[PDB]
Amino acid sequence: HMEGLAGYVYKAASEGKVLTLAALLLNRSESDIRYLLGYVSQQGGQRSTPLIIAARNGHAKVVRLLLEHYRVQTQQTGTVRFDGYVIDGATALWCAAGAGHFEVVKLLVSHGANVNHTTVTNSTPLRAACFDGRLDIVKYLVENNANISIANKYDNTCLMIAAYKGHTDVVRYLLEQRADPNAKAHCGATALHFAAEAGHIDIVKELIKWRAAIVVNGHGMTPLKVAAESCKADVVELLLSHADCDRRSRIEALELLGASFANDRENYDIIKTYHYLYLAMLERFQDGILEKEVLPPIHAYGNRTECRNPQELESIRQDRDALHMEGLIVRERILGRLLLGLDR
Repeated sequence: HMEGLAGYVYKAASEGKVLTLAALLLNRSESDIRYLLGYVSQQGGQRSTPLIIAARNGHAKVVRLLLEHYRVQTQQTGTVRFDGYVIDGATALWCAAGAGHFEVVKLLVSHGANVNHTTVTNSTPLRAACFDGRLDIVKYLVENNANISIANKYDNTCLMIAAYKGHTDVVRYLLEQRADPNAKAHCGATALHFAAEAGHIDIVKELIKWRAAIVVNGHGMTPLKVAAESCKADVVELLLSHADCDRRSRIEALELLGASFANDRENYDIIKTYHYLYLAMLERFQDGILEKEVLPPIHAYGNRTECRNPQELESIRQDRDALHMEGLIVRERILGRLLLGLDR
């Protein structure tokens, strides 16, 4: 039984016991150190080589040993367990970058591991390290020719996942490295969409600073409408502060923002509801006008209709009932998810 010996070796690698591993592989036949260091054994559903899981668990001494002395190849791919599910066709360098083991990454890059290997989902190592928010790993790979352009299966860039996750420090680094702020996913979303839904106000500032374009979603959502719908009001004020559809869409955002303060118990603030709906209402009546193409009264909302004149809306600064309804009609009139590729 030799596969048993391959199992002892694997247990050593994943546990970091670099001395007990060193004894295992010492005085072996070349056909054997090759079999032993290649045997892809399963720790559950996780198919991995001793190099891979050693790098994944962060045992830099076990990695240095397998590389410096036993000439193991840095192209071995396996399926590794991250955050509960399994990720397929991951190299050792990918697991290290995704787990934040810097020394192991510098070890692997040093020994020539492809910095632009791609997971079955087309996830570069640089991508997995932006999901982590480890800037020093991101910098290191970007410096060692990690291509910032390689997006995943759903065309979701490193700059996107870094912005969706909140890591403002690496969004700046990616932008500084001239990362395209105006890339799109399958759905049409840009990095500004993901930063806006989640409410990352410093990131939204960074994207704008780097000439991020206000683009229409495939679904018809500008980052203003996502910020509005997601009730991230402080983000809307920042996006309203720049060149954006002088009035027509500038009001759409205000009404959807005010409506979205009534369509959830997360915010449910009816003072904020009136505040934005009425400011939107004043904005329509400026010239000699942007009239409301109000829809027929919905059978659900009794017989209520959308206020078309400020006085019609001024009559409901009280009566939080006829605002709740007003909140639901205003949302339904403007609207009637696209968050798929946001994993490692």
